[PDB]
Parts: sequence; structure tokens; C-alpha cells
Amino acid sequence: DFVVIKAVEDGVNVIGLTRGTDTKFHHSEKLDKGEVIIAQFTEHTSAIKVRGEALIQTAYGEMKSEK
Amino acid sequence: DFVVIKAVEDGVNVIGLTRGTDTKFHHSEKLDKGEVIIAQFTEHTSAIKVRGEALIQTAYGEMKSEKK
Amino acid sequence: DFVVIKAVEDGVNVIGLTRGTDTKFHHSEKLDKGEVIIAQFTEHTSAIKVRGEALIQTAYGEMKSEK
Amino acid sequence: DFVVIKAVEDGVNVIGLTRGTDTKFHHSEKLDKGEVIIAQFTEHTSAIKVRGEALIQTAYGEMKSEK
Amino acid sequence: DFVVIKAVEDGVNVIGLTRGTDTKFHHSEKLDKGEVIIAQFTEHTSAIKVRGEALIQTAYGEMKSEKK
Amino acid sequence: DFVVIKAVEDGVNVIGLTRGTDTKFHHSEKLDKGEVIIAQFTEHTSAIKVRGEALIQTAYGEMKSEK
Amino acid sequence: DFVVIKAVEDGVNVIGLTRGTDTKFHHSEKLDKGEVIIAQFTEHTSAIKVRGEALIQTAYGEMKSEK
Amino acid sequence: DFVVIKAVEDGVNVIGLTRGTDTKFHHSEKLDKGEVIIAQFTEHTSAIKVRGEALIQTAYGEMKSEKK
Amino acid sequence: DFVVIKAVEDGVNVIGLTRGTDTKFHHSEKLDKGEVIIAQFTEHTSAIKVRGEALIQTAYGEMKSEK
Amino acid sequence: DFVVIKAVEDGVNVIGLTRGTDTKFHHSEKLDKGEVIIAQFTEHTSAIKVRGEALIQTAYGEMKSEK
Amino acid sequence: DFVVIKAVEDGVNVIGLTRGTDTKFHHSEKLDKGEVIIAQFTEHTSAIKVRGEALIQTAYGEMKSEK
Ligand SMILES: N[C@@H](Cc1c[nH]c2ccccc12)C(=O)O
Ligand SMILES: N[C@@H](Cc1c[nH]c2ccccc12)C(=O)O
Ligand SMILES: N[C@@H](Cc1c[nH]c2ccccc12)C(=O)O
Ligand SMILES: N[C@@H](Cc1c[nH]c2ccccc12)C(=O)O
Ligand SMILES: N[C@@H](Cc1c[nH]c2ccccc12)C(=O)O
Ligand SMILES: N[C@@H](Cc1c[nH]c2ccccc12)C(=O)O
Ligand SMILES: N[C@@H](Cc1c[nH]c2ccccc12)C(=O)O
Ligand SMILES: N[C@@H](Cc1c[nH]c2ccccc12)C(=O)O
Ligand SMILES: N[C@@H](Cc1c[nH]c2ccccc12)C(=O)O
Ligand SMILES: N[C@@H](Cc1c[nH]c2ccccc12)C(=O)O
Ligand SMILES: N[C@@H](Cc1c[nH]c2ccccc12)C(=O)O
Repeated sequence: DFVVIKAVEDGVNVIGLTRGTDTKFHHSEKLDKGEVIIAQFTEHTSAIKVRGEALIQTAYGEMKSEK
Repeated sequence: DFVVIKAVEDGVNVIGLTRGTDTKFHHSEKLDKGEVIIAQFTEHTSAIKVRGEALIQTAYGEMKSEKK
Repeated sequence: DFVVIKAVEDGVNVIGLTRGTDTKFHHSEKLDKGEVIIAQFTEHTSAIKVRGEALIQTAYGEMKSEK
Repeated sequence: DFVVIKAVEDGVNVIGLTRGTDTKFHHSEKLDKGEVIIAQFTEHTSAIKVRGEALIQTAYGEMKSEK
Repeated sequence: DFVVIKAVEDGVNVIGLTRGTDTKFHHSEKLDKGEVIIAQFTEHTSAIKVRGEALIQTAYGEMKSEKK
Repeated sequence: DFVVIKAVEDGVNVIGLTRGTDTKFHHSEKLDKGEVIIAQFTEHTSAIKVRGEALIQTAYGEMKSEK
Repeated sequence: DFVVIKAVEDGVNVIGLTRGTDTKFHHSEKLDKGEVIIAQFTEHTSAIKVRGEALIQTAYGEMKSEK
Repeated sequence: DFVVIKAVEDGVNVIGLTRGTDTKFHHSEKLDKGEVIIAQFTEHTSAIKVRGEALIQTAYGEMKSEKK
Repeated sequence: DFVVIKAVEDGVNVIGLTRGTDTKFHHSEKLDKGEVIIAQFTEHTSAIKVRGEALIQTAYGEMKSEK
Repeated sequence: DFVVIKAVEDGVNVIGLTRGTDTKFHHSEKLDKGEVIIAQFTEHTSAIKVRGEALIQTAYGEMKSEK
Repeated sequence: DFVVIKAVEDGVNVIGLTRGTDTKFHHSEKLDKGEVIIAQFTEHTSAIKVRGEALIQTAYGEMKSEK
């Protein structure tokens, strides 16, 4: 499955956390105002963290992260 | 399957419990106010605990965890 | 599948029962008031018992344990 | 698949019946008033019997056992 | 798949019929008034019969079996 | 998949027809008035015939066989 | 998947046509007035024809064959 | 998957088209007025053609073929 | 999965395009006025083109091609 | 999965992009006004572009490309 | 699974991110005004970024990226 994230303000970060015994950030994707990323869960990513002002859509609804 | 968690106050803990014969915390992710984590159940994680004020969405709807 | 459990009072116990020929508790997770656990059925867990005051959500609706 | 059972009064019994050519009770789980159990069908359990006053939820709706 | 059976009178019988070339009763579970059984179709059971007054729920809705 | 058949009169027959190149009755289950059978299609049964007054429930609705 | 067929009159025929390179009737089930047959598609049957006055239910609704 | 076809007039044909590199008619099933056929897609049939006056039902609704 | 095409006028063509590295017409089925074809995607067909006045039904609704 | 595309004007192109490490046009199908193409994703095509004035249907709803 | 993207202004980019331990842009697809791309998640693409004004449709509904 995947998540849809739209940056509402500049410098939002979409961060992938490692799948496995260890849980660490493997990548932080910077999103500028207005850009959208559609990101899956994958072999390497089993949790996604969102920081900054953004709108998130999933199967379960919408959620806004805040600055 | 996955859970969506938005921190409504600072220092919310998202805790992964170990899959298998033993049940112990293998990781606690700290969220500050306004941050969101989308987390799956996995080979290593078969239970997830939320401590602190947060809005939770799952297949089953919404659940609020309360202020610490 | 999984169950969502929210503790309404302090001292709620979420207990996992062993999958297999034998049925014993293998783990009791204590929840404080306001905490939420999302717990799957697994290789080792085929029944979950809730004791104490709590709100439960499953694929079939909501249920309350009391006291 | 699984069933959710809330005891509405004391000494509700949730009984697992053996999967296979033979059908006997392999376990009877005592449920006190206000407690909840969520139980799966499993390698060892292919029928579940509920005795006592209880609320039961399944994929097919709600049932109340009486007594 | 499974069936939900609630006995509405005493002595309701929930009968499992054998899967395979032969069709015979292999087990009859007796239910007293108010008791509930949730039973699956299995390797050994491919037809289930209810005799006696009962409410049945399946993937298809409700059916009542009548008083014996 | 399965069918739910309730006998509305005495002398209802639920007949299983053989799966394979040949099509023969292999079993006729006689149902008394008010009894209900829930019968699967199986390795040995690929068609089921109902004779006598009965109510049939499937995934597609309800059908009444007539006296 | 399966089809439900109810004979509205005497002399309804439910015919199975062969799966494979060839399309031949392999069996015709006679259905008398009021009788119901519930028949699957199988290894041997990949088309079913109904002749006579009858009511048919499928995944796609109802259809009436005429005498 | 399957399709349900009812003949509204005589001489409706239900035609199976061959699966594979070539596309030919392997068989035409004649349906007389009021008869109904329920026909699957199979190892041999990957398209179905209807000719004559008929009502067709599939997963996506109803379609009428018309003769002449 | 499949498409339903009904010719509303004479000389509609239903064309199968080849699955694989190359994309060419491998077959053009001519449909006269009033005829219907139900056609699958297959090992050999990964795109279907319709030319002429016709009504099309898919899982996603109806579309009309125009002559 | 597949996409349904109807040309509302002359000159619509339906373009397949290559699956794999590289992303290149492997085929451009020209659609004239009123014609429809139903196209799948396949071993060779993992993205499809539509250029010109056309009505598009997917599992997700309707979209209009502009001239 | 796939996403539908329509460019509403000129010079929109649809960017694929690499599946695997590393996260890089492997390709930017230029989408000019009014054009539509329907793009899958694949062996090589596990996240998609949109830069510029566009309408996005997914299994979850609509999202707009901004100018
Ligand atoms: N490394 C962890 C990451 C993770 C997924 N879901 C979680 C929930 C809580 C804590 C960590 C996680 C895992 O793959 O299991
Ligand atoms: N180690 C346990 C964790 C767990 C999941 N669900 C539970 C319910 C109750 C108690 C523990 C659990 C297991 O994998 O089975
Ligand atoms: N040890 C048992 C646990 C169990 C699951 N569901 C039950 C219902 C009733 C009694 C026991 C159970 C086994 O896995 O089956
Ligand atoms: N041992 C039986 C238990 C059972 C399941 N469903 C039933 C219905 C009727 C009677 C017995 C059963 C079995 O595995 O098949
Ligand atoms: N022994 C039979 C039992 C059965 C199942 N469904 C039926 C319907 C009708 C008659 C008998 C049956 C079988 O496995 O097929
Ligand atoms: N022996 C036939 C039984 C059957 C199933 N569906 C049918 C429809 C019509 C006639 C016979 C049948 C078979 O297995 O295919
Ligand atoms: N023997 C044919 C029977 C058939 C199924 N669907 C059809 C549609 C039209 C004509 C014949 C058929 C088959 O297995 O493919
Ligand atoms: N022989 C072709 C038949 C076919 C199926 N669907 C079609 C659509 C158009 C043209 C031909 C076809 C194949 O199996 O692919
Ligand atoms: N030969 C191509 C045909 C095709 C399918 N979908 C398309 C979309 C656009 C262009 C070509 C196609 C393939 O199998 O991939
Ligand atoms: N060659 C790429 C094509 C592609 C699919 N989805 C995309 C999204 C963005 C950019 C490129 C693509 C692949 O198979 O992965
Ligand atoms: N290379 C990463 C790309 C990715 C997918 N989803 C993500 C979410 C956050 C950060 C990176 C990603 C992966 O395959 O796992």
C-alpha cells in the first residue's frame, strides 16, 4: 500500500524508516510547497514519518501534519 | 496492514513490540506535536502501542490516545 | 487481522493466549488510562482476552470491557 | 476468522472443540462479567461453543447467548 | 466459512456430515436453550444440519430452524 | 461455496450430484419440516437438487422450491 | 461459480456442455415443476443451457427462460 | 468469468472465438426463443459473439443484441 | 477481465493489438449492426481498439465510439 | 489493470512507456475522432501517456486530456 | 497499483524514485499542459513525485499539486 503526501508549506520531510530488527532513518525526502509524493511500503521501508505542514491521504482517510 | 498516528502533543511514543514467543519493546519512536508516522505490522513487529495525545486511523476507523 | 484496544481506566490487561494444542496465557500487556494498543493475531497468539475498562474496535464494530 | 465475546454476567464459558475426525472439548475459557475475548478458528479449533449470558459479534452480525 | 447457531429451545442438534464419497453423520452437538455454537466447514465436515428451534446466521443472512 | 436449505414441509430431499464426467445422484438427504441444512459444493458434489417445499438461500438471493 | 435454477413448469432441462475443444451436451437434468437445482461450472462443464419455463439466478441477477 | 444470454427470438447464435494466436469461430451454439445459456471464458474461448435478438447480462450490466 | 461491445451501425471493427515488445493489429473482428462481442485481454491481446458507432461497457462504465 | 480512452478530436496519441530501468516511448497509437482504445499495463508497458483531446476512464474515475 | 496525473499548466514533471536500499530519481517524465499519464508502481519505481500544477487521482481520491 502507499501514502499520498502534499506539502502545504516549504521544507516538509518525508522520511523512510528501515524494515528489520533495527529502526533508523534511511532516507529523508524534502518536499517544497505544493509538491506531492506518492510513496509505497517496500522491502526497505516499513514505516514513514512526515514532518512539516502537509496533507496526508491513505485508505483510512486524511490527516494533516503540522509545522 | 498499517496504522496512521498523528501526535497532538509533544513526546508521543509509538512503540513496537516483538513478534514471536517473547513480547518486549524493540523500538520506541518519539513524535513531536503535529508530526505523523504511518507504521506497518512486520516480520519484527506484531503489536503497536501509542502513549500520549494522538489521533490514530486504522482499517477500523479512528481512535484517540489521551494526553500523558 | 488485528484488534484496537484503548484503556479507559488504569490497569487494563491485554492477554495473549497460546496458539496450539495447549491454551495458556503467554503474555499480559498492562495498559494505562488513555493508552492504545493495536495487536495482531500471530504465530504464537490465537486468542486475546481484555480485562478492565476499555474500548475495543475490530472488523465487526466496537465492544466495551468494563470495570 | 474470529469471534468477539463479551461476558455480560459471571461464569460465561468459551469452549474450543477439536478440529479433525473426533469432536471433543479441548479447552473451556472462563470469562467473568464485563471481560472480552477475541478468538480465532485455528489448526486445533474448528468450532466454538458459548455458554452463559454474553454478547457475540462475528462477520455475520450479533448474537446473544443467554442465562 | 462458518455458521452461527443460537438454540431457542432445549435439545437443538448441530450435526456434522462427512466430507467425501460417503455422506454420514459423524457428530451431533446438543445445545440447550440460549447456547450458541460457531462452526466451520472443515476437512471432515462438508454439510451441517440443524434440528430444533434455532436462529442461524451465515454469509447469506438469517434462517430460523423450527421447533422439533 | 454453499447453499442454505430449510424444509417447509416434511419429505424434502436434498440431493447431491457427482462431480466429474458422469452425473448421478450419490446421496439424497431427507429433511424433516423446519430443519435446516447448510451444504457445500465439494470434491464429490458439483450440483445439488432440491425436491419438496423448501426455502433456499444463496449468495444471489432466495428461491422457493414448491410442494 | 454457480447458477440457481427453479422449474416453473414440468419438463425443464438443465443441460451441461463440455469443457474443451469440443462443445457437446454431456448431460441433461430433467427438472419437474417446482424443483430447484444449484449447479457449478466444473472441470467438465463450462456452459449451462436451460430449456423450458424457469427462473434463473446468478451473480448478475435474475433471468427467466420461456416455455 | 461468464455471461448470461437469453434468446428473445429463434436462431440466436452464441459463438465462441479461439484463445491463442489465431482467432476463429470454434463453435456456434444455437439458442431457440426463450432459452438461456450461461457461458464461461475458458482455455479454448477468449471472446464470445452474440448474433440475433437477445438479452445479455454480465458483470457490467445488460446489453441487447438485435437481429437482422 | 473483458469488454462488452455492441455495434449500433454496420461495419464496426473490434481490433486486437499484440501483447509483447511490438504493437500491431493481429485481428480485426467486424461487427454488423446489433451484434455484440464480449472480449477478454489474453496472452496474445493486451490492447483492444474499437472503430465505428458502438456502445462499450467495462468495469469503469460506458463509452460510445462514433463512426 | 487497464485504461479506456476515447478520442474526442482527431490527432490523439496513446503512448506506451517501457517497464524496466529505462523509461522510453515504445509505441504511439494514433486515435482518430470518435475511436476508443482499451489498454492494459503489461510486461512491456508500466506507464501510459495520453496526448490530445480525449476522455479517459480508470478504476479511479474520469479524466479529460486537452488538445 | 497506479496513479493518474493530468498536467494543468506547462512543464509539470512526474518523477520516479528507485526501489531498494538507495533512493534516487531514475527518471523525470515531462508532462505538458492538458496531457495525462497513468503510471504504475513497479520493480524499479517505489515512490512517485509530482512537481508543478496537476490533478492526481489515486485509489484514495483526488489530490492537487500546485504551480
Ligand atoms: N524496523 C521496524 C520498523 C517498524 C515498523 N512498524 C513499527 C512500529 C513501531 C516501531 C517500529 C516499527 C520493523 O520493520 O518492524
Ligand atoms: N510476541 C507476541 C506479541 C503479540 C501480538 N499480539 C498479542 C496479543 C496479546 C499479547 C501479545 C501479543 C506475538 O507475536 O504473538
Ligand atoms: N490453543 C488454542 C487457543 C484457542 C483459539 N481459539 C479458541 C477458542 C476456544 C478455546 C481455545 C481457543 C489453539 O490455538 O486453538
Ligand atoms: N471435529 C469436527 C468439528 C466440527 C466443525 N464443524 C462441525 C459441525 C458439526 C459437527 C462437528 C463440527 C471437524 O473438524 O470437522
Ligand atoms: N459427502 C458429501 C456431503 C455433501 C456435501 N454437500 C452435499 C450436498 C448434497 C448431498 C451431500 C452433500 C461430499 O463431501 O460431497
Ligand atoms: N458431473 C457434472 C455435474 C454438473 C455440474 N454442473 C452441471 C450443469 C449441468 C449438468 C451437469 C452438471 C460435472 O461435474 O460437471
Ligand atoms: N467447449 C467450450 C464450451 C464453451 C464455453 N463458453 C462458450 C462460449 C461459446 C461457445 C462455446 C463455449 C469451451 O470449453 O470453451
Ligand atoms: N485469439 C485471440 C482472441 C481475442 C480475444 N480478445 C480479443 C480482442 C480483439 C481481437 C481478438 C481477441 C486471443 O486469444 O487473444
Ligand atoms: N505490445 C504492447 C501493447 C500495449 C498494451 N498497452 C499499451 C499502451 C500503450 C501502447 C501500447 C500498449 C504491450 O503488450 O505492452
Ligand atoms: N521504466 C519505469 C516506468 C515508470 C513507471 N512508473 C513511473 C513513474 C515515474 C517515472 C517512471 C515510471 C518503470 O518500469 O518503473
Ligand atoms: N528506495 C526506497 C524508496 C521509498 C519508497 N517509499 C519511501 C518512503 C520514504 C522514503 C523512501 C521511500 C524504497 O524502495 O524503500
